[PDB]
Amino acid sequence: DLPYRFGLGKADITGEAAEVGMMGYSSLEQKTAGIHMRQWARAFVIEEAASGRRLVYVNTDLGMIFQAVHLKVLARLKAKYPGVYDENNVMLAATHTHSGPGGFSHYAMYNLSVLGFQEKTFNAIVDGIVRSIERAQARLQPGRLFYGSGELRNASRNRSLLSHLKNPDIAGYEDGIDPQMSVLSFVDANGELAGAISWFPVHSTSMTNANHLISPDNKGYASYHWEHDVSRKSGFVAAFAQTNAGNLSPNLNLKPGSGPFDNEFDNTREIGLRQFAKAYEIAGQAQEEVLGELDSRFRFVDFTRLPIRPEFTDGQPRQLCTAAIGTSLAAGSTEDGPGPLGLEEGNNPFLSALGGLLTGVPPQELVQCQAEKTILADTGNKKPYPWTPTVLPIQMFRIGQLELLGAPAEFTVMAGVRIRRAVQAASEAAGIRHVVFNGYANAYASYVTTREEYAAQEYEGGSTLYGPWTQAAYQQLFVDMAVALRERLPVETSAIAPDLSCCQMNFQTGVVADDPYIGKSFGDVLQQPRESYRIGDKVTVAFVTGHPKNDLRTEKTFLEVVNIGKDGKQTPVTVATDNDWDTQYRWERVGISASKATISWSIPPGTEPGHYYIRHYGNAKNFWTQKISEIGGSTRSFEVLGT
Ligand SMILES: [Mg+2]
Ligand SMILES: [Zn+2]
Repeated sequence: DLPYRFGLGKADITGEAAEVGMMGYSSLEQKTAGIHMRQWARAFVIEEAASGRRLVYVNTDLGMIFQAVHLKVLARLKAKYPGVYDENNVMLAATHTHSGPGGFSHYAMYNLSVLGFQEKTFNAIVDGIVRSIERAQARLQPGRLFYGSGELRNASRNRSLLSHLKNPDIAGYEDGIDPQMSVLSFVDANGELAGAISWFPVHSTSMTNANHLISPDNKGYASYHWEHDVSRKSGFVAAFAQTNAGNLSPNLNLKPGSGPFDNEFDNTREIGLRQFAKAYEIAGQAQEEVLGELDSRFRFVDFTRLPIRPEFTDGQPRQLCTAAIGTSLAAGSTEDGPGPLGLEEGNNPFLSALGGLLTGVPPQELVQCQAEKTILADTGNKKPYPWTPTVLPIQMFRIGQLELLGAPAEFTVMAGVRIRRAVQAASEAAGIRHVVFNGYANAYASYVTTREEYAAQEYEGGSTLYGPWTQAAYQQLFVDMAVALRERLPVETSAIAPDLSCCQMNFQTGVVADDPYIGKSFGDVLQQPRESYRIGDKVTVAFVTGHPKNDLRTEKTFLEVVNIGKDGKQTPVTVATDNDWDTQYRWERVGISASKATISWSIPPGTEPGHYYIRHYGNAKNFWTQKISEIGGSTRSFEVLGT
């Protein structure tokens, strides 16, 4: 028989496509205005031979998975699958894409630029994650797990080199880059690649703060290219996860010119391509088969004044400071949007309802505990609720000789490396040979910098919430969890994660009413395609539509490129959907309450020469009935010429 069983599942988690602040850039003005490609939850269920011990890892095309999401999906999994799933064996991570709708956190600080909690996006996310896990378990099949690694030196650059070089122990990271990519491949009973999870550090910020189209960014393109363009086996699921990318940017030049590009879409595709290429090469090598038990540990840790043993600090006992954000340099900002929550409370009704950024003075105890940080906002002391998390999840999965760490924050290269070495040192005797550090997991508590980097207070340091010893605390938490795994004892009793579902505000307007263009009806074609197009041309079409906020069209689409044959009379077969890289769905307000759906298609090489037409699906809400109806239209047919 085989050592393991695995199940690969995928579900739509795309949020509100129009008029909701995007998550990542903290830009008040960056609201969704369409979709380039959808966001997906990719679940990997791993079962272990004799026992049916189960582990679930889900990587999401999101900026991060906030505590609110974690708490909700687990509550559903625990209630619906009692005894099989709980916080011990469910890990949720994010690719950290900055092109998705926000508002799915329960902490004000992360909802600031979005003007609050966006329930519709939040629920689409928890439901999609749960759905991906149900689909993955439903596809449990026997197989083998392989682990391998390689180096990728051309897909990232350190955005805070000055701080990075402050670390004495950077042997192997002299240029600021963590070139290591790890790949856990899943091979079915026929020795065929069923899926894979690739781990490699680099912000998914190829799409800038000027973009308004939803997008999985570079990691999402890598996933897509493998699933849609490369793999011929279906049910194929490829996830591209993060490790320690706190100070790693994909824009190789310094903002929106990665390698030599000048273009964010080209940059997104190329960076995704390079990550895909490396992962594909590594997976093909099937370097080291994974074998051994499956195990896990989870613990909610209250960070408030958490005791840090002298061996992780400078030789003296320390206690974590309550959360605070300090100022730092940019100029505009940098790795893309506006910065250190300098969202000006003027156009922010949500910010003023909270009481402004600053309120009174941070206690003198907080000021010195925070050391070199010059506090801009004391988020930990905010009332009635702190704007940042205080109880955080620490989780480790043992998968054979592999240990997967789920860390609730963005860790700089060295912040993660140190934790990795420390955990690897503690797990050696247990048979662990590879420690995979997965940041952006289970919750989001900003940045983690090493004591040294923190002292320089560059962007990541300013956002290292709990003080100079935040990195040390995390290293102490993961080491203690690792020793527990090694000794087979429970980890300490979990603290309680605050449930904030009760007090969420929202100042972002929903859909009031939709109206067709004057004299038109929803679904009407405002712009018909040209008579014919050649391969490589971009077909642009437009429709009278309704606000996409009315319906996410989860597991569905706002458009379809349909092929009706060489003579135009064959059974219509759809060749492109709103998820595809080749298509784009854009929404724009026209008049007072009307709106336009602009759909574009870049005919890709390999397109069957023939007749095609574009179909649009939308939803419109009526003011009088408050009813949301389905709407749509289809353009006339155009011809695709062999080229
Ligand atoms: Mg698309
Ligand atoms: Zn980041």
